[PDB]
Amino acid sequence: KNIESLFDYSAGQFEFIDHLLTMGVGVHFAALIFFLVVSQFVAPKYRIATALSCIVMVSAGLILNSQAVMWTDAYAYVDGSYQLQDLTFSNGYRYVNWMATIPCLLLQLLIVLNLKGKELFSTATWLILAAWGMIITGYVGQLYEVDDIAQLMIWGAVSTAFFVVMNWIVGTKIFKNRATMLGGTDSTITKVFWLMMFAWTLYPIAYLVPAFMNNADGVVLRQLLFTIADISSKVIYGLMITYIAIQQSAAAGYVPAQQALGRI
Ligand SMILES: *C/C=C(C)/C=C/C=C(C)/C=C/C1=C(C)CCCC1(C)C
Ligand SMILES: CCCCCCCC/C=C\CCCCCCCC(=O)O
Ligand SMILES: [Cl-]
Ligand SMILES: [Cl-]
Repeated sequence: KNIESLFDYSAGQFEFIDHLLTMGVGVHFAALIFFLVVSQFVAPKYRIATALSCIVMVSAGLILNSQAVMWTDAYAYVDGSYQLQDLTFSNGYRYVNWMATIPCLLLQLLIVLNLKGKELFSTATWLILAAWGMIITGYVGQLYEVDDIAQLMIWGAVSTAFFVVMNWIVGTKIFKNRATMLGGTDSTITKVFWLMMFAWTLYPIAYLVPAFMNNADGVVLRQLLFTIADISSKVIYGLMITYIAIQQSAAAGYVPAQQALGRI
């Protein structure tokens, strides 16, 4: 049902996708160790924001690892090209993983925005419901990326509606609570919003690849887009969230945070 299954791949195409996925694994688990060691410099009220980055790193790292092994399982070099064997490859499992990772990315944002109690629970709930609507409708849509391009587009339209509403909630919370943030992170959190807008929008572009580039090179392009997007939306994002957590911790008088920023 996926366009990946339609084509044979040259040695170059096959190996590049393998390297993209493998590199993705290394980047996330490398970042995992960074987030782990810096967590001790975060104040208790923000420390879960940094923990969520660890959780996202392993989750994304495992799905990338799984995709890489699925890639090598499904294809073998036969008569001059990599051809599909018995096992299959699908991006569908990425969608399932987003059901967990996207709420995590949203939650660590709400935390450094200094949301608490009732407002935190209610905002998270609406955000997660919007994200799940986006992901599920998108998942259904990509089931038709070979059989029914029209259906892919309509489901994508519905998914985009959830996407836009989700982004509106995020933007509204960011620009409203910006004033509550310490140590100059009121400026930093604004760049985080724009980072999210840019990075998350790469995913629907990858989703539409079967519509404007239905060939083996399009398959390479989609994996390349995912790689750029994953690194930007999880790793660079996580690094900025953690920076914001540490900076606000120091400004609130957390001594290990103050000492940490003092060494650098
Ligand atoms: C770490 C993974 C992330 C941040 C994934 C984000 C995914 C999206 C923003 C996906 C959005 C989609 C649309 C807006 C339309 C097409 C269907 C989706 C699900 C690909
Ligand atoms: C934050 C950005 C992260 C970027 C991660 C991607 C790094 C490698 C990117 C690709 C370089 C271009 C490789 C050339 C493609 C060759 C085409 C092919 O052989 O299939
Ligand atoms: Cl605290
Ligand atoms: Cl993920």
